[PDB]
Amino acid sequence: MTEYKLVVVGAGGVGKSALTIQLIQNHFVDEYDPTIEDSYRKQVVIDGETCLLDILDTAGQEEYSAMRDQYMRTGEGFLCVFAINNTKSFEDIHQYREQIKRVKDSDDVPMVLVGNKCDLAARTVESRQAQDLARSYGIPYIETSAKTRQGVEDAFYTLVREIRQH
Amino acid sequence: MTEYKLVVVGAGGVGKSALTIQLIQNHFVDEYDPTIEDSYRKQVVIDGETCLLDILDTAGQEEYSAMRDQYMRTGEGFLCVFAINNTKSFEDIHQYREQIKRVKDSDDVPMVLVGNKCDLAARTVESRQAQDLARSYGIPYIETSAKTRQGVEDAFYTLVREIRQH
Ligand SMILES: C[C@@H](OP(=O)(O)OP(=O)(O)OP(=O)(O)OC[C@H]1O[C@@H](n2cnc3c(=O)[nH]c(N)nc32)[C@H](O)[C@@H]1O)c1ccccc1[N+](=O)[O-]
Ligand SMILES: C[C@@H](OP(=O)(O)OP(=O)(O)OP(=O)(O)OC[C@H]1O[C@@H](n2cnc3c(=O)[nH]c(N)nc32)[C@H](O)[C@@H]1O)c1ccccc1[N+](=O)[O-]
Ligand SMILES: [Mg+2]
Ligand SMILES: [Mg+2]
Repeated sequence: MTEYKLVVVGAGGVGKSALTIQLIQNHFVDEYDPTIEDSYRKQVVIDGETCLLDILDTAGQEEYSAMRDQYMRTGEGFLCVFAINNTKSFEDIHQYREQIKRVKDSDDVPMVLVGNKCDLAARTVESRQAQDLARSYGIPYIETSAKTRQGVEDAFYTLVREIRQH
Repeated sequence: MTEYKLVVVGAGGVGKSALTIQLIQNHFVDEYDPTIEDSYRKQVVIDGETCLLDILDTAGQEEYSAMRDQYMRTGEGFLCVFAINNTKSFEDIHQYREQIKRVKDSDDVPMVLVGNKCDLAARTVESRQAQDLARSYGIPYIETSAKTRQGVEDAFYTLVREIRQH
């Protein structure tokens, strides 16, 4: 079967694990997921295609020096996740994207911008802000909540279709 | 607010109305929807943007001669719908797409390919077939079911993001 190697990426705290656990095990992690080389494998059917999702749920903080380069090399598509109540994690996206571009030696890698925790009242990054960063990268922007499951399958499935047209 | 003028298009029978009724009124129409200039208007929030969906649910059969040209001129994005248990409706998609291209005077119009009725056992058009037609057009392919609500918000929201990057 077609297999898709997806890497979830973003700053410490933004909900990388909670998005993945919500997709694979169907529940919201208020606990601390393992967050090193966490790999999840799932047979799914996406638009009628039977396919294997192999996702790497990555660590945030930049002790991940060139161990990023390793897992970025192998990844076909990347979810780039920030949290809508944290502008630093948004600012940081630019850094994750360049590092990906640097390692893939390409200006266009399958990639989705995901503004997570959209269930929270107190957002510090307006959708418009992120919408027009995505526009600026030429990639979809999707808002999610791992807590309510909103946008979750959207974000993951959109990325899989991004890889399909590549 | 940002408003998005969407036109649902496809051959007689494929589920154009049932997709729209499922999005707007949240239930599956086993009855005969009105199917002429059916317009639905809904305030929705898509990825954190408050926006107005104005959808034209169109008639299938080609008594719609140049009255197509009218509503195709004004449409920003099109859902192009076939039914996965009918190869003629699939074959027909090419005709809807050219007519759109002819009227918009453009090779790329915001557009999604939707293979509807994916809840049915007896499909005559494999996903791969359609996947690689979509690839051939450079547009997303999404499988739906108006009956089970599968893929419905996916299809409609993906098209709205298609228009956003235009
Ligand atoms: C060690 C490093 O961990 P990390 O791996 O960089 O952190 P993650 O990005 O994996 O983030 P995780 O999935 O662990 O979720 C973080 C917190 O935000 C909450 N959260 C995630 N998604 C949502 C959502 O949509 N809604 C709401 N309301 N909350 C959500 C979680 O329940 C959790 O308490 C990390 C770094 C800095 C701070 C935290 C942090 N951490 O793991 O706790
Ligand atoms: C007049 C013209 O009508 P039309 O407007 O071209 O037809 P539509 O494309 O709007 O199609 P509609 O939404 O009316 O649904 C058609 C039939 O398929 C069923 N259907 C739609 N979506 C699904 C789904 O996902 N699952 C299942 N199981 N069935 C689904 C409906 O319940 C209905 O019985 C038309 C033309 C030819 C044939 C029929 C036809 N018609 O309206 O009945
Ligand atoms: Mg984690
Ligand atoms: Mg109809």
